[PDB]
Amino acid sequence: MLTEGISIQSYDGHTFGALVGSPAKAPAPVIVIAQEIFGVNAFMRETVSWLVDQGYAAVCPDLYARQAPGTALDPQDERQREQAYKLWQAFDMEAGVGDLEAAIRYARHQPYSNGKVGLVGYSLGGALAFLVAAKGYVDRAVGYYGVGLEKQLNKVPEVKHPALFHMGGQDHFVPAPSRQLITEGFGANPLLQVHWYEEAGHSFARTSSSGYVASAAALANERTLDFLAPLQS
Repeated sequence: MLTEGISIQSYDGHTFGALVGSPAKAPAPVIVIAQEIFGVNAFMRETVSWLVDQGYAAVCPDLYARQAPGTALDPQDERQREQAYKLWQAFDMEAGVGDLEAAIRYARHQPYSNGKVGLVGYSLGGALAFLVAAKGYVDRAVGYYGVGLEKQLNKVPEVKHPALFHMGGQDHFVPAPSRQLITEGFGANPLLQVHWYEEAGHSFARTSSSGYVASAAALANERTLDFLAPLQS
């Protein structure tokens, strides 16, 4: 689902939609939410709702719009999961970061904005949150279980604003040696935080996942909220 009429123009002229939630009371900081591999779907709407309840506005851009506008896949449906994986494999990460940059600029100057912008991303969006943190586009970035973070550690010294990452200890994407590389690499830059949740794997913060873990979700989420709170007026 997207908010009808919302259109955001990217660097290269590509335009895309977004799901927007205006804040309960304005002005407010705006959080750009970077999707999982399933487009802008129920978990994205739930996350917009949550952040609005917590005193934010939120913008969730349609990052698959370069491939197919309006993708919103049910992660419990096998055939739709297959299409999600195909879209993820074809996904242009750099163009993703560019679209997020354009969403962040949009978020800065909406009527309801206090001018501060955060980013929270999950899975694919967690990977994108690290790349965005290296570019420095946002005031604060948060990633949940990005894939391949161990391959991006050359970017650690580029990070100039705070970023927070929540990783599942049982995430099959992240074997022990990768966790060690990430831990050591991140430790070099105190603007980065990474927490490991020993009893949780991928997708642990999404209730509809077979990998949902309520205790890990709740602790990660309260950490995210405490980390974003300084953006609030």
